Amino acid sequence: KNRAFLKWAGGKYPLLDDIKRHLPKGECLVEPFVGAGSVFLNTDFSRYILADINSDLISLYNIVKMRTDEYVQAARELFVPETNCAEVYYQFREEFNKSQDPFRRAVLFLYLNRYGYNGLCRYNLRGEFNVPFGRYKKPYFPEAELYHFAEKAQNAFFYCESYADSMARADDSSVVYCDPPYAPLTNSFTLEQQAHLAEIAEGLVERHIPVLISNHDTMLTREWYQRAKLHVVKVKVDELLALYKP
Amino acid sequence: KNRAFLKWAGGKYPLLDDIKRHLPKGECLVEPFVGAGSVFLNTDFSRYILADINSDLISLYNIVKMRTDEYVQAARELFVPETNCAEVYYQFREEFNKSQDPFRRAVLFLYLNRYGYNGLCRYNLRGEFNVPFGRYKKPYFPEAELYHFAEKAQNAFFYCESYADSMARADDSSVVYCDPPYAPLNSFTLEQQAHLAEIAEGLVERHIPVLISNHDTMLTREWYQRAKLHVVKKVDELLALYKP
DNA sequence: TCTAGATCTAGA
DNA sequence: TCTAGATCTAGA
Ligand SMILES: Nc1ncnc2c1ncn2[C@@H]1O[C@H](CSCC[C@H](N)C(=O)O)[C@@H](O)[C@H]1O
Ligand SMILES: Nc1ncnc2c1ncn2[C@@H]1O[C@H](CSCC[C@H](N)C(=O)O)[C@@H](O)[C@H]1O
Repeated sequence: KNRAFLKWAGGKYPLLDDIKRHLPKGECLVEPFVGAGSVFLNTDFSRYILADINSDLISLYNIVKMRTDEYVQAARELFVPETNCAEVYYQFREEFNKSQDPFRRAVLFLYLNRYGYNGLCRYNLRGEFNVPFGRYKKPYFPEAELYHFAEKAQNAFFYCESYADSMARADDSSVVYCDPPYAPLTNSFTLEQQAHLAEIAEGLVERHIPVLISNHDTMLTREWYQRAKLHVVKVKVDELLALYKP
Repeated sequence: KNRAFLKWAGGKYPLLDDIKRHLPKGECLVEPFVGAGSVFLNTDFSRYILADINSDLISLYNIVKMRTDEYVQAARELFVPETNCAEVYYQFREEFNKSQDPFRRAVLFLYLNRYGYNGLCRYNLRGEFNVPFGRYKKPYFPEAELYHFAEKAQNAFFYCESYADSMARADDSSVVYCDPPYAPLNSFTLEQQAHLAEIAEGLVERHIPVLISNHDTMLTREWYQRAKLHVVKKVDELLALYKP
């Protein structure tokens, strides 16, 4: 098992065995909600179309893909004892919010992800990252994970777009894996988009493109995914894998 | 630290360490602007005189002090999923505004404080509470905080009166802590702000220490010119100590 | 994920 | 002068 280099709310590392068990085979895997990329990192498709609405995330991935050595070098300098304190963390959070440079923002993004509170990635309505200091003994610098990501990324394309747009990219040889923000147990993922996601999936399988969706197992998701074969993963509420197979 | 059971604009929980560092010792603590009472709840004076101009607040505190179990039981019934929606919130707001019963108003006051917009407590000129719905996922019911408040309240007296009147209650064994509405970065006027400092000067002349907290501005530096000023840490906070 | 809470704004 | 809605902010 390969770990993602980012800590991420909704990370699927623990559910990889269950996901892979139900994920059909194909030439290409499309992930409309790539997040930290645990599925991408633990599968063997010949190519990937990885997308997410988070622009900082997609920019970061392209930089890791194309400028690996420069990135690892710059990022590694921030993972020292000297940056592990509140005064430094908040100055870097401010530096990040004021910068318009893709490379520096990407470098700081990793620092904030691992020195910040519980690995949260959160912004206010003005687009400013506002996660507080996480007070860790020693954040782990994901050097091996970054190199592995960059290697796998040579067969991927990253897109910053909403799910309806990346899913429209799927074709005959694609398999689509959707891991939308969790459903209930502004400027976020709504219940209407949750329902709409299921609708697009029904449209794709009608065209012989398989789709697997992961979400909590609730009365609502049961309803949204009524046209899929449901698989429960016992784990609080259980996890659900809705498979739309041609 | 102990949390107040009400959410409250101007709450001093984050500033408790700083306040206590400069608050003198004595038998009795007088708080002319008690608000949610975080200082009262995190100090250990033998007795307290707690006052505020808000009548609903003082009425509520007396009910919590004297009828703790009945109050908690009644209040707890409103902290359920079924009351967490706009339709119910606005009907309870109207119920509160039409009621003249101290107990029911006290019970609804807590509901409105935690289901309403950002813990605001606001009324129009007709005396009607007009804070909108706050749309929280699950407002916290402060059961532990209510019991602690009631316990501490056994050594307090609550008064609904303006600051000049409660400060006149201080005597030889009193320490006065004032947390007036914040100074600009009826309502609380700049004249009352200045008047407050004047009373403090009169109290310390009589050997009664007074600590006042406010924002650190050029106006407050002027009002509290006769005090020993301490700056804490958005503008900085100022603690003005009038020590005999 | 939980939680307190220093405002802003249009306008019969 | 006032009324009354606001679907957030940011630390832990
Ligand atoms: N409308 C939208 N379109 C595409 N992605 C979206 C979206 N709304 C939210 N997201 C993205 O949804 C992702 C859910 S987390 C997915 C995590 C991933 N399976 C892993 O294992 O790491 C987040 O990264 C979020 O940025
Ligand atoms: N003239 C006046 N006399 C007494 N209290 C007044 C007043 N004008 C306003 N107030 C009260 O001033 C309080 C300021 S908030 C004080 C908060 C308190 N220290 C805490 O930690 O919770 C409010 O509760 C308000 O009702």
